[PDB]
Amino acid sequence: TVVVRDGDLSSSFLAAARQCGRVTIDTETTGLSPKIDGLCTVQLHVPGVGTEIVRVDPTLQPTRLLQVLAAEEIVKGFHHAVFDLGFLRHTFQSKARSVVCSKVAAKILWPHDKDRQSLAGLAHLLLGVVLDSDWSQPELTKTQVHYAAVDVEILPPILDELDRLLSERQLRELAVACWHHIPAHVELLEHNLGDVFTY
Amino acid sequence: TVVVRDGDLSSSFLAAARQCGRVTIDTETTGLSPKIDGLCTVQLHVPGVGTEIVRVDPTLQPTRLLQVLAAEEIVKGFHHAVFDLGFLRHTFQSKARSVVCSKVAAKILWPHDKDRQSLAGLAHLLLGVVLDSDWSQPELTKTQVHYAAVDVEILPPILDELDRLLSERQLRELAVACWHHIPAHVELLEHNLGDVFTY
Repeated sequence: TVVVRDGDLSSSFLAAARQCGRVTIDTETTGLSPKIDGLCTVQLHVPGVGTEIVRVDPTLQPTRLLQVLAAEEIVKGFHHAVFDLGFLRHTFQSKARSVVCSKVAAKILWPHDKDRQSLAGLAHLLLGVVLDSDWSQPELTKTQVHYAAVDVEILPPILDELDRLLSERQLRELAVACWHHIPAHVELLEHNLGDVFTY
Repeated sequence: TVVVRDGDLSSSFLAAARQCGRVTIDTETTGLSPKIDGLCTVQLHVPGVGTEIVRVDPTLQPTRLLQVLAAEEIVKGFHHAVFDLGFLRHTFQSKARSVVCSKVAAKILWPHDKDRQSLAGLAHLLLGVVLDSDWSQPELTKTQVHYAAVDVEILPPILDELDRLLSERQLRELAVACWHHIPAHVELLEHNLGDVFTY
């Protein structure tokens, strides 16, 4: 159900992503600064199919992964899209389209509850699920591999639930607009442009 | 060339805006807080035609003005769109489409020069033009009327010039994306939702 891939998403998962129309994605990194630290792996999950851990190769562009990220017809769900896309933007010059983010959604629904805005907070509140280091190792251990996959496999039902809550509060159109802005926000951070919406 | 209108944009200026496809807009207010202070007037300029000062009437929705603001086919140019649209959003529940802003553009081009991001800074730098109180008075004076119109009439060439500069630096697509976000940002401020793009 989980396969570690070197350099790129597999052709089989590219086709599966295209058939699904929806995937979930996150990353493992050497630190918390998208423009400085290293991108080690990208996790991609296709609901009903499984998960790939893509090990980044500095000498190889992950062509099929970048196609998925750029595809308007495939929705990419994240639990911290600005963070992950910042790494993908800085590392591969990747400009994504059709991204959604559970953190953005949770910030619209519960702006004052930081703990609810994390994926562990959301999985606990909504699903009753309690979510439990050297990602550049020559070999990923079974413990590393199982952990690396947990977040992308729990994200689809969380996103489905947040969509319903947003819709019931008449805030889904605002979330859709905010999700649409994420790639431009990532671009603003890449260029050190700051908050262009103040006065 | 300038006409003070009570309650709403005139039918003649609605037609002229539709023919032009582009207008410039700003406001006069009782203070600097869009969700607290009063919206006194809305200025609208149609290039080549003239300017209307719309005096806001609390008992009258400015129907034609709101149609212009909502029209996808009419670009509305501002020199501080988030500020002005915040007033229009709070006062009339107006949700604009196809807005552009010289301040957003200047913040992308010159992020570190606050003086260049104001309309007076832009008019001076680009055009060599040097831009020179009770907006709720029973009557607007000729001095008030001429001042209220200056900013919207100088904005069209400034926006044209900023577009060229953005395009030459390959930053126009980013500005277009940021301008597209302005109404959603205004919505976020209306709901006290803050920065939904942090982590």
